[PDB]
Amino acid sequence: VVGGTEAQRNSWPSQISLQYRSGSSWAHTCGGTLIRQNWVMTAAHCVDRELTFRVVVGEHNLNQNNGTEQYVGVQKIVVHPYWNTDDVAAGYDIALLRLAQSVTLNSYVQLGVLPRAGTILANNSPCYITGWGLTRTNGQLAQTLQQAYLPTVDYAICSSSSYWGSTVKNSMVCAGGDGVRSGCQGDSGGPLHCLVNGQYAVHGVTSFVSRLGCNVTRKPTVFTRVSAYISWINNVIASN
Ligand SMILES: [Ca+2]
Repeated sequence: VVGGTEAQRNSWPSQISLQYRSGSSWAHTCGGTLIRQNWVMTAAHCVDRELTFRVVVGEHNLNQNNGTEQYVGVQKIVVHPYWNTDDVAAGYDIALLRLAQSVTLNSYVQLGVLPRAGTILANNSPCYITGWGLTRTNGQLAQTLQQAYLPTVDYAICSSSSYWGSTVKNSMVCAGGDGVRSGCQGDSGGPLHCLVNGQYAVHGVTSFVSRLGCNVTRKPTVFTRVSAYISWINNVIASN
């Protein structure tokens, strides 16, 4: 997250850290959202490579023991059938991970609230992006969970020539673009928390930013619109 601030520890309890094994150590690569005690929602491009993955819930500081963490392996990876790694702009950047074991829900680990199917947010709706991603374009990961206020930019505006153009589809959500705050590598797969009817619900899965950089004016961070995949998500978890 570029231009963010440290989140209160465990204040976004559904946020998870997706890590892969490199040699004898682990490395954070993406964010994700705990949607069931044994299911995590993340981006399809996060699990494109064939690596050994593990999920960490209740995490805050990636380099030290917070005394609230739970580590669990990934038993099954279900990528959306239409995902095309060579065309992130085509959408479908979403994947569900079945954990090897059910995590224990508590003060630091809770399920993320998903929007009702088809829900579209009005322009400039209040949302927050969270993650351990780069804090600057081509910079380095954050040690502690970061958050940044990132209001939405509706489809009409986001798909206009002044912004992303035809690169963005109606199956995506745009947020930010103020040139100061944005998501960045490492935030991918993470949530976009938006305030709806008094509660924060996960409306987006961090998907991509401009090749020019993370925080670029009029180039909002783009997210997979969760509400477009509710039926798919329910069908996977009910038959797996
Ligand atoms: Ca920690």
